[PDB]
This record gives sequence, structure tokens and C-alpha cells, in this order.
Amino acid sequence: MRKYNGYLIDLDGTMYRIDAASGFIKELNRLHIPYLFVTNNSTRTPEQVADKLVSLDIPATPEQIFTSSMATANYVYDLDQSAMIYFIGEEGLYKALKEKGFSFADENADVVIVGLDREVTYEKLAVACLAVRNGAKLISTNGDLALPTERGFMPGNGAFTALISHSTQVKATFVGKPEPIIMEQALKVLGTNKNETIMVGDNYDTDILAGIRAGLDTLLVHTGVTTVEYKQQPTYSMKSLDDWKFL
Amino acid sequence: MRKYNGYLIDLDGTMYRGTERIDAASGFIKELNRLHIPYLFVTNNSTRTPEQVADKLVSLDIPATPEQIFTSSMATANYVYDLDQSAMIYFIGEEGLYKALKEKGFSFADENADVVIVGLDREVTYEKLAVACLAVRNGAKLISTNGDLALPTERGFMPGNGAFTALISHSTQVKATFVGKPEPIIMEQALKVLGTNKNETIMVGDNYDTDILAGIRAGLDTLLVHTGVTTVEKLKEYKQQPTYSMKSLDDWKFL
Repeated sequence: MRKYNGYLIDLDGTMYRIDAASGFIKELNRLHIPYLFVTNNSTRTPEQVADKLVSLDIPATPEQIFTSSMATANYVYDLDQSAMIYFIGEEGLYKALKEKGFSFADENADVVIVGLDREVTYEKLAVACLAVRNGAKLISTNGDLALPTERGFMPGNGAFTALISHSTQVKATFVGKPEPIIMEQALKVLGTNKNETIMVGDNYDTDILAGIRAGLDTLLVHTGVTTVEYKQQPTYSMKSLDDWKFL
Repeated sequence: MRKYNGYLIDLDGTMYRGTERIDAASGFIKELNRLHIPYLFVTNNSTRTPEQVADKLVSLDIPATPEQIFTSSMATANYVYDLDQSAMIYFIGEEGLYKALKEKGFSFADENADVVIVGLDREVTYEKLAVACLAVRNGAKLISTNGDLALPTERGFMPGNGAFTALISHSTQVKATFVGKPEPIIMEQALKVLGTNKNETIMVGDNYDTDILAGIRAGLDTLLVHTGVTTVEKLKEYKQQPTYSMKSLDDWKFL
């Protein structure tokens, strides 16, 4: 029997930016090991994310995708199902919140959720600040400061979360990586125990650190952010997924 | 013969709250005019033009010209100009900041700007903030007109200039140079315009944390009005204190 029969796999620079990941996933299916993709992305729906993976010869279904949008929508539901919500974000966050059946408000909201909105305005940020000062909770989908695009490093959701927090002097509760919350939620979905599940990623600051705080073993592959060049080391560290022995 | 032959009058704080302080300011300013003592109004504001502020002052029987109004946006523009006349500028802000940079005959640019200037823009967008981040990562200097995190309005506390500076600074991991109070740079730039010597100039305000502290850091003597026993006690435990503390502008001897 295997040591790890559960796999939480990162998308942000791990599954792509390559077909070394395709063979890795194919093998996981041949050994019939269940897995679940985890991403700090709060803009795309799971169906959208899954299609991008299939487009790169990577077996993925919408059910095998777990976003910070879904994790946040689940997390807030636990705190108060009748909570009226003001949110900043796009399609992905909006859908997940609506499927959960939340109502929506503005300055008089109970919970403020901060997701990436690449068309955010001063007024959108203003309503968020006003609601928080009225007593509303401040939740953020992810704390990523920079977003890698063709133009360069665009401002991430963490930066906009910083604005709101600074102006209101209220610290925010982050859901996505490296916070353990997104890992705890994904683990319930995957259905495997904490000691038989390993988190796979490329970035120590998000992926690896999320697994450690969650109590999960970690595999660090250098196909992304963190180079071979910290206080807690990952459980494993390799150049490629080709070096994984499926322990 | 005089110790203070140059005055820098704060517009912010609660300096002009109520008919009493307004008339006390009017007589104070008129006396400065009566004695031919040069003076200059100082503010962190960016929602008004020097023309607008001067028009409001004269309305309240307080003699002032647009040339006697000095904002942090003007200080920021002048400070950058003296450092680099050929600096290509991207800025986030409104009418006041735009006009201030216009007066300097700058060239403007986006992602390849040499200097990024952040001021309050109540119609800011993701793209506006994104361009700022891109330019900074392209090596542009990050300058902020002021650092106010919150802005008090009818609706409550709206996000201020400092909050947006924080976004850009956090995203690009580059620290910002703040010009407005309580930073000394705005007062240094005010002295340039006032024309008097630093040791012969006094800054007058009624708020320590933002207004007065800027003058102290700039090396100017400071007068703190609208103060009581309790507040003076507080300040005597700070690292720095105002040079003088009085209850009213009525109490000020011109030296």
C-alpha cells in the first residue's frame, strides 16, 4: 500500500506556466490515485480551468478543480448562511457565491470579500472600506501581490486587499495559499487523510508553505517560482515530476 | 529687527473651525499684511485649486491670493522638476496635481516613465494602478504626494492617497518617497516659494501629528494653536515638541 494516495496539485506555474506534468497526471490515473488541482485564481470558473488543462493533454474535470473562489464561498457559508455579502471580483468569484445562495449588499453588508477585479474602480474600493467600518468582516480570496502577464507583473489581489486593510485599519482573513484554509477545504473534497496526502507545487511562498501549515507533506518541483537557490524545508524537492517515484 | 519675518500658515487641521477661529485668523492675517510680512498658506489638499482656496479665504474676510496658496501637489511637482527636468512622468491624481505638473512643462509617459507620482484620484481604475506598477518595475521612481490612509467625507472614511500608494508599493516591493505633511519636503518647497530664511520663518498650525511635525522635521520653528493643558502634557513626552503652544492666534506676539 502506498504512502501517498491523495494528491493536491498546484496550477500556478506547476501544471503549466510542461508535458512532464501531463505524464505525471496520466500516471496518477493509471495507478488510480485521486487528485485535486488547487489554485489561488479567483477569476475563472472550475469548468473554464479544467478545459485549459485538457487543452494541454492534462486529464481534468471541473470537479477536479478547486479555486480560492470556491474555498472562500464555502468558508463564508460556515460562518453565516444569512450573511449579506459585498464582493469585489469577477465571474469566478461571483458564480461560486451565487451557487451557495448568498444575498448581496453594499455599504450595509455583513461580509466583504476581496477577489481580483481587473476593472475595479475607486467607488468599488470605497464601498468595501465603508462596509468594513460599519462592522463588516473582511475576507480575501488570496494575498498574491503581483500577477504575471505579458505586460509584466500586474497588481495582484493581495495589493488591493492591502489598500482596503490599510485604509480601514482592519486586518483581513486570507483564504487561499499560503493560508491553511484553502488546503483544509480541498482536503475534505479530495477525501483522503492528512497523512496520506501530499501537496505539489513550484512556489514555496504559496504552495509549500500552505501544505506545511495544513499538516501535509510537500513536493517542491523547480518548474516555477522558487529556485534551488527558508526555516522549514519541503518534504521532497526535485527538478522535475519525472523524478517522482510515487511513494 | 524681527526674529520671524516669514510665516507659513496651515490650512488644514481645525484652524478655521467656527466663526471665532475664522475672525481670529482674519485679524491675524490682516496684521501680517499691515506689517508687510510675507506669508504663505500650506495644505495637503488636492481637491482644490490655489485659485479656489484663495477665493474661499477672501470670502471669509481672509486676504489671500492664488500665489499665496501652496499645496502638496505643487511641492511634489517642484521637487521632482529640480531633480530632473527631463523626467517622463506618469501620475495618478486629479486637477490640482495635473495643473502643478503642467506648470513645470513636463513630458508624460506610461509604462516607460522615469517617475511615478501618486496622488488622490477618486476615479482611479485597475489600469491606472497597473500602469503605475509596470512603470516602477521598469525602474521608475515612486513618489507619493501624501500618505493619508483615510479621507473623511459625508459618506464616512473613503480610501485616501496613502492607501493607493500602499497598493503600488506592496505590489512592486518598492518604497515610496512621501512629500506632503508630516514629511519635511513640502515645507522645504514652501520655503523656496516664500523666499525667507529657515531660521527666520515659523510654521503655524493646530495639529501636531500631520501639520506641525512636518515643520519640525524641516528644521522650522513651529507654533501650535488651539491647544490646552492636556495636549501640551502629551507632547512633552514625544521626541519632539512645537516651539510654542498657545490657545489662540490672538495670543501671538509677532516675535
